[PDB]
Amino acid sequence: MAALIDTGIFFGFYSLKDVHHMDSVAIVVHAVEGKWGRLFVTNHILDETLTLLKYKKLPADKFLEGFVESGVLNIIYTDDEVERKALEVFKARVYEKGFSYTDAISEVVAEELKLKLISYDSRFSLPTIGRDYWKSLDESERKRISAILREKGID
Amino acid sequence: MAALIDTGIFFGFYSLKDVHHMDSVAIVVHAVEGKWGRLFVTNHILDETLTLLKYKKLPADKFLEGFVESGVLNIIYTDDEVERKALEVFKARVYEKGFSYTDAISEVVAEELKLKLISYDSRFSLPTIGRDYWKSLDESERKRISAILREKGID
Repeated sequence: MAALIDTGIFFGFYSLKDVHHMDSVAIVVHAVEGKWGRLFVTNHILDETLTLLKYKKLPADKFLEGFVESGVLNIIYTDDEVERKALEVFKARVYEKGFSYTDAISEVVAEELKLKLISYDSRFSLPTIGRDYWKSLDESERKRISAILREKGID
Repeated sequence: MAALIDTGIFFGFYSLKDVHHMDSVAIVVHAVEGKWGRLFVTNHILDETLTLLKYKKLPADKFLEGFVESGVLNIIYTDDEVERKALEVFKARVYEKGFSYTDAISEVVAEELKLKLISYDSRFSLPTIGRDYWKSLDESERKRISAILREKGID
């Protein structure tokens, strides 16, 4: 039906030496091919991703053109009621390492809109898609995706 | 009338060894005393601040209680029209080091709502308040603020 895609997916896609790089290539190919239906980010994920890609000297410009300007991703602009709940979640987890306000927003939004959460972050309270994605595919599917990667020059 | 307070202000306040620490103490005291009127953050600044304080092992909890739950800060939840403009600003500055999507939002919001921008970030297109704030005060005002700092135990 619909998915919410976490920052780390996009980071893995552009960061060539990242441990999740092939995970991200495969997830991105499947996502744009429609595997999980309509694709969302929150405006918090959007901010985090743009800022991080730019900070890490990665193709923020290509992310913009390819994912955002293309309308490949739909953006959810979170209102005061979503953020009030996210703040409660954030406060509850304030002492837990590595749980951001972005993540708090992601949990509220994915739960309220019944979105599949695509993320490498193993700390979410909702099940996620992403970990060991590349290694879980058919060998034939790997070959197909690898061909797309090097031939069509995605990245 | 009203001010928009940037993340770096809050970071300087809690980071005791930060170069801007006394800058932030002084700005925070003046702000809560009403010098610039009503105080705002965007939900992007809110996210950035909460996440960063927590990441740096600083009192995210005390920030929440003291600034957010207290209603000392008002939060602006940015809509699709503000974000559409921020995206244009971000794209224009994509190759410029250190300009975030949060900053893009801050520029749009402060310009549209005629907010004073309180920030150490010397890269904004709007004038800002913050740089050399501590060194610019009367010696008597420094002493008053220092007394508040060590006596009332703010931080």
